[PDB]
Amino acid sequence: VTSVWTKGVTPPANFTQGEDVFHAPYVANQGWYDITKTFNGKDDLLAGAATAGNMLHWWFDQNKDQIKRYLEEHPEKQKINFNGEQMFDVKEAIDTKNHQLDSKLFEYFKEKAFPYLSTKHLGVFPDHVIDMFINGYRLSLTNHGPTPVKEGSKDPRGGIFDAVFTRGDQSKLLTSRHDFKEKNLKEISDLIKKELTEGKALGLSHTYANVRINHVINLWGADFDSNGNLKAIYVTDSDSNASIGMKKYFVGVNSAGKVAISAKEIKEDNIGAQVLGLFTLSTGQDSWN
Amino acid sequence: VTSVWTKGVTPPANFTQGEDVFHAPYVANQGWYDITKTFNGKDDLLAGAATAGNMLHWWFDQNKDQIKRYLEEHPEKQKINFNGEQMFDVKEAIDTKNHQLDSKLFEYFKEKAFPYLSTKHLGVFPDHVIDMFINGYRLSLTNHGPTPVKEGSKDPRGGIFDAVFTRGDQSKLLTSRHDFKEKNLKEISDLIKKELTEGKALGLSHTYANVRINHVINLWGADFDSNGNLKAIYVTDSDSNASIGMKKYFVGVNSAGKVAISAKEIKEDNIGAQVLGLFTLSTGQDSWNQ
Repeated sequence: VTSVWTKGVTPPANFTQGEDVFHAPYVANQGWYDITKTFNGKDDLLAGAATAGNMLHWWFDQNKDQIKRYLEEHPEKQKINFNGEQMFDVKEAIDTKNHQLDSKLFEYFKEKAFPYLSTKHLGVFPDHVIDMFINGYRLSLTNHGPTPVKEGSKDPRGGIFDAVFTRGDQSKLLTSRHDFKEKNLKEISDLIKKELTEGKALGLSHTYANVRINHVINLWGADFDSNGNLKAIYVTDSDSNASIGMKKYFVGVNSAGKVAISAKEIKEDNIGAQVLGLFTLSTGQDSWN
Repeated sequence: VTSVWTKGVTPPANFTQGEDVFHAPYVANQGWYDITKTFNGKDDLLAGAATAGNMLHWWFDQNKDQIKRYLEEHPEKQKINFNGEQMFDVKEAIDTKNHQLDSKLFEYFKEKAFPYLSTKHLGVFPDHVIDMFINGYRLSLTNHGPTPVKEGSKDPRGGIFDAVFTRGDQSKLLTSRHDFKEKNLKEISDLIKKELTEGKALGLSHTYANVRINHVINLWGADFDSNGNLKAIYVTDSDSNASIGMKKYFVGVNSAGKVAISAKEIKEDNIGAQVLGLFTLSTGQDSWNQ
């Protein structure tokens, strides 16, 4: 078979077979991330923000210099202050980006940005989160669809890099969302391969045992068969115990052609989780000018 | 019968027996306020913040000169900024305090301070709102008790006058909360009568058709019979439309032995709403003098 990995992401080599899943314990500075939930009451339903978080850490690595230069030109942007209190400092985020349980970026997400969502049985989508943090698109909880590419006031909680990535200009939107509900294996496989080779970071949503019946994770790499159809994917899941890390999921189909994923073979008693959607983040590396 | 009115409040003189209630249409600069919900989805469940708002407007009047000097000496406290965006301007609040529907203080509460609450079936208590706005005490949605008089960081949403009214100092807490549990018609009358006499603004909580079966309103005046027993009260209610204004409520023990209030006399066929508690705000102009 053949495989494709997220740009700048080193395939783990510490993969071991456990009781429930084949995984690779987290290793820092390997290109990938694994933000972990503590279910402190604030991040209980924020896997979407956890997924956006992991994609943002990747994004930091990719634009390491592009960012340092950006801040120098706009020192104002480095921090987010609320009537005297410092809510966030991007450099603190970058310095803690490798921390699973206490990265400053996720801390900002659960504590200051989206504190009440978990209490309202509401989650968030990776793209909205990223669009807010970067472009400053005002994140609205009633927006069931993509970010409406328009001009408008910046969201106080984000817009750190909106001096470069503006609102209302399609060439500055660095994210995308795709529906997989009624797609077959070929369709899903092609889209995912394409995105992974265009150097984008990927987020995958699938059915789950939660109120929303939707859970999102990071998809770092994928294996394709001789015909180019998915056989497995490598993911990071914010719901997992920090000690698990990178997870290997099988990718299969049932007699109705629905695509599902699982930590075990899609063997008729275990049906896995049906895939529902895909989100992406491009570095936009050549737009900082 | 003797009546007792809130300090600085002039009794309405335009009461008219309406369809369902005896009320006095709102007139500005009479000392009392009537912030009114628009039910725009954000203020639908913020009766607690509107009551706090009306109390804070009263507080603006009582401490006008002191606030003027305070803002002069602490320029930075006038505005609340969030990463480049202006969330609030106390002077705009003061300038628009007389408005029932679009006062700037209530706009700030429904739009920026407590927007999410009306989508969480959650309400706020008037004392917590005031403690956050004045002292800067962090408002906790889970705290079902009084504001803990302990030190701590300032809530970014308030602390406007915390250079004077600090956190952690019991002499700087200007609010109080009282429960009418296991209390009788006389203990209640005395408390209210007393709070009103001590020059404080009052908030009254009672049973209501909402998730918590608890709705709060402002208690501006109170009539007492020749024996000193509460007979009626004059309140403003953020759930009433803007044309109502000051409402008169009868007070009395219904057939279940509970003290209640109603827009009509308490009878066998009218048990009214059961009172649950009181909230108060003192001017604190003694701390201004320091």
